[PDB]
Amino acid sequence: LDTKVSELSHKLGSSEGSNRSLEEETARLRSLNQQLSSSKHELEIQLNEAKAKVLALDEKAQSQGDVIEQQRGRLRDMEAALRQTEQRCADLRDTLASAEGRAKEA
Amino acid sequence: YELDTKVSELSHKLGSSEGSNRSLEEETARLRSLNQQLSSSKHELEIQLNEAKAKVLALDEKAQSQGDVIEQQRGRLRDMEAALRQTEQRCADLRDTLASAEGRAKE
Amino acid sequence: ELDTKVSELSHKLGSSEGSNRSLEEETARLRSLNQQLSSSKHELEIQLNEAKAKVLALDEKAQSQGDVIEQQRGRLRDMEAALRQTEQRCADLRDTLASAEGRAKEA
Amino acid sequence: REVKYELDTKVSELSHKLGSSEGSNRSLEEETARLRSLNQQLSSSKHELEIQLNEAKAKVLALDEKAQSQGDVIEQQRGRLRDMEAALRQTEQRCADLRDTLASAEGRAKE
Repeated sequence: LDTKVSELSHKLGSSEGSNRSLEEETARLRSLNQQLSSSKHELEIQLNEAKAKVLALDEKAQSQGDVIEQQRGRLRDMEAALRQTEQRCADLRDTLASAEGRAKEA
Repeated sequence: YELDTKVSELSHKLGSSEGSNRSLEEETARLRSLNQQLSSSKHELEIQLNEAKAKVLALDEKAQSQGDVIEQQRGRLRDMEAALRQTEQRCADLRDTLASAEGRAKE
Repeated sequence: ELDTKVSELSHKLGSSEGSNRSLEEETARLRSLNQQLSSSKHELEIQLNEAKAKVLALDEKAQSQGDVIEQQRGRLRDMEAALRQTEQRCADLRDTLASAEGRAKEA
Repeated sequence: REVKYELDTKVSELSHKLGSSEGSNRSLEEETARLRSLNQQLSSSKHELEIQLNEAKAKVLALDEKAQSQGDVIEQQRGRLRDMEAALRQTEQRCADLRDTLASAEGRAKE
């Protein structure tokens, strides 16, 4: 019975020593988990803000691109209208000079 | 009898200690697993944030350049509207002089 | 013999008890996690319903705005046309007037 | 055999205490497994709602952004329509004035 008491005390000591270490580790892990869970929540807030800014910038860039192309088209049409109006001027000048020449003959 | 009660007391206390150990080992494994899942979500969100922040800078840069083009086209459009208004006015004056000479030639 | 059975039972009892306290410990944390998850779920449900509602209202507004834009574009082209034609009538009256002025001058 | 009765009672007492403990353990394991299941279901719903919410929130921002840009176009077009109405009103008025001046010149030329 004396040998049994010794064997059990011995097994209990080993088990309890292991237990105190495991209780420390559970406490350590619960703490790290709380910290990671907080960082995760924080990164989610920051990501949502950054993703929001991307969408706003995407819409601005797409709208700006449309404006540029609309203005490009309008500039082309204006260049054409100006070239044609100046050409009508030049033609009127020549027709006037020709009518003056016709009239001179008398 | 007093020695028999000690063995029974130690056996019971050993069983309780072992049961606590079996449980603590399971909980440590449960917590370690959760920790690497949380650690992975954190690392993932960091990658995604860095990419989103990068995309914002690229879009800010593009939006600023596009904004410059828009205003330099607006300025050019204004100058073209002006040139056209003035040229059309010179045309209209030439048309009046030509129409007048046509009328004089007719009579 | 019977004393070894007593030792065997006491050890098994302690282990069973220890396991039981571990489950009591577990149930409690599970009840807590459940309450937290249930609350996040309720919150997300509210937010989703609101966001889905806002999507419908924005889709409706975007579609109506698109109609206006196209109606205005159609009206702009009809006004451009009317202006082009009216200016052409002007130019023709301006030529007729300049012609009459020239005819009067020679007489 | 008086000691055997005292030892026999212990075995009996401990056996019944073990069975009862073993039984309580099976009930507690059912509650842990009932709660673990509900937790998994709730955790899954949460993850699902987060995906859906992120998508819906994204769509809201894109639509808000589009509606603001469309509103700018509408107002730019309204301004341009007003300027065109004015140009047209003025051109038609110049026409009417040229018609009157022409009719006058025709009348003077006749006399």
